[PDB]
Amino acid sequence: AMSKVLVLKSSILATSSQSNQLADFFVEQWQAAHAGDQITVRDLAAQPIPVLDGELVGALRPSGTALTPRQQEALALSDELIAELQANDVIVIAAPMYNFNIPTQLKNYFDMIARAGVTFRYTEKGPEGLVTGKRAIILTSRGDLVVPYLRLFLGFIGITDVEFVFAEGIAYGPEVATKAQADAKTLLAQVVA
Amino acid sequence: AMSKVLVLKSSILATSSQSNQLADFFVEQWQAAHAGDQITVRDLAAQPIPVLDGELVGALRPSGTALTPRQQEALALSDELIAELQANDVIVIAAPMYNFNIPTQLKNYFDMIARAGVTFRYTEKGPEGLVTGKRAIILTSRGDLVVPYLRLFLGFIGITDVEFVFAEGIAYGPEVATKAQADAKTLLAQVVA
Ligand SMILES: Cc1cc2nc3c(=O)[nH]c(=O)nc-3n(C[C@H](O)[C@H](O)[C@H](O)COP(=O)(O)O)c2cc1C
Ligand SMILES: Cc1cc2nc3c(=O)[nH]c(=O)nc-3n(C[C@H](O)[C@H](O)[C@H](O)COP(=O)(O)O)c2cc1C
Ligand SMILES: Cc1cc2nc3c(=O)[nH]c(=O)nc-3n(C[C@H](O)[C@H](O)[C@H](O)COP(=O)(O)O)c2cc1C
Ligand SMILES: Cc1cc2nc3c(=O)[nH]c(=O)nc-3n(C[C@H](O)[C@H](O)[C@H](O)COP(=O)(O)O)c2cc1C
Repeated sequence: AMSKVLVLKSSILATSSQSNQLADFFVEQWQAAHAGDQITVRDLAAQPIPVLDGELVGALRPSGTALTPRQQEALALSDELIAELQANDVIVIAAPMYNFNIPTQLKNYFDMIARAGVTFRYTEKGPEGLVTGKRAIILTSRGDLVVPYLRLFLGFIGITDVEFVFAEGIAYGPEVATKAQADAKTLLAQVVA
Repeated sequence: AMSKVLVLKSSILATSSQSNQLADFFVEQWQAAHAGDQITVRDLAAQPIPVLDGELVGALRPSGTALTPRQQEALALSDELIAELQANDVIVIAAPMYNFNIPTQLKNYFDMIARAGVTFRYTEKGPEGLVTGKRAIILTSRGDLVVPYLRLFLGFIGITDVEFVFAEGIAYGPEVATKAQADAKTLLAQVVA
């Protein structure tokens, strides 16, 4: 019981995903280096988060009105995702670049967790994040506005320890066995240690 | 028949939307200044575009396989949206900032229109955009990584004439009648003329 680690997968390419392969290598390496740690994984493609629309945005703010079933479900989901984030110490986010942005799968997660009065709040001296004491490790790809955006968003909710890892080709495609794993060990050595 | 104008709305706040109010003022002003022009409007919240997932990404690339009904529907939708874009000369995009990104409503549109071999293609000298001869006017808000992202994405598909307008408070909220409209006339004067 040294750290609780939450891994967020967002790729839409399932098991052939480069970033999912990297996330799995990360998990293996973390387990080996930190035997007592509790790792959990949320796959945002396998269990999609709904799109923030007019109906759902109303569910996420204080109202006091009766809510539709889908509103109730979104509010409960948001609460669950936020509790999950707060319960973990290390947040590993697999965020491949899709059309110069993050995957929508991850964006929908962000739109559920960014809630005023819950994960940030306004004070007399500006906004402050309420998700404190976290370490975030971002597994991404490069070719880049996604990186400063991730730093800004995570910072806004209180996460300033944000560490980016760029898959410089590791686990790209067809590869003799053992090779991607070894290359990933080299890549992830810094963040795992 | 001087220009064909396509307006894309993406706000989730419906008629109370600042950016929808601005888009409507834009339409009124454009109509007045360019009586012969054909304007059409696509509201990406009122008619949502599906999320790009594993199933839909497969529908958008050449395969030659049988496709699921939702894949067929996404391919047809993508084709329709792309034909619409190509058929218009002036593309007006209302893109308010939501959690430091564009609305998902607009992002899903982008994920349907960004297709290799259709709206861009690779050549021996790098990628080139295939949506040529367009003028894009972006109606947005400021507090900013959304702006360079929009320029990059639109540029990638071939649109280099990209003009940003920042609603410096215009049509924010409760307002005596006629005022937002007058302020919008001042704001939009440059892009309309
Ligand atoms: C729909 C789609 C869009 C993509 N867009 C970009 C892009 O804009 N820039 C880029 O460098 N790579 C892009 N890629 C490649 C991925 O970012 C690359 O595979 C990444 O390292 C891992 O993606 P994956 O984990 O989903 O396989 C795209 C891939 C897909 C499927
Ligand atoms: C003995 C041997 C067996 C290989 N078997 C495979 C294979 O089964 N499938 C595959 O995709 N690549 C295979 N490769 C290719 C490697 O995965 C890789 O593409 C290449 O050897 C890496 O060379 P590099 O480190 O200089 O980039 C094999 C390579 C060697 C030397
Ligand atoms: C869910 C949501 C998230 C928002 N996030 C931001 C933000 O990150 N930065 C900002 O300046 N304004 C933000 N806004 C305010 C809108 O960008 C502002 O109202 C914009 O000018 C027009 O939005 P609208 O057309 O949807 O009303 C947000 C509004 C909503 C509803
Ligand atoms: C005669 C008069 C009537 C107004 N009626 C309304 C109103 O019905 N509803 C409203 O929200 N604001 C109303 N306002 C306020 C204006 O919309 C606006 O908030 C303010 O007058 C703008 O002042 P400014 O240009 O210095 O910012 C009214 C203002 C005046 C002078």
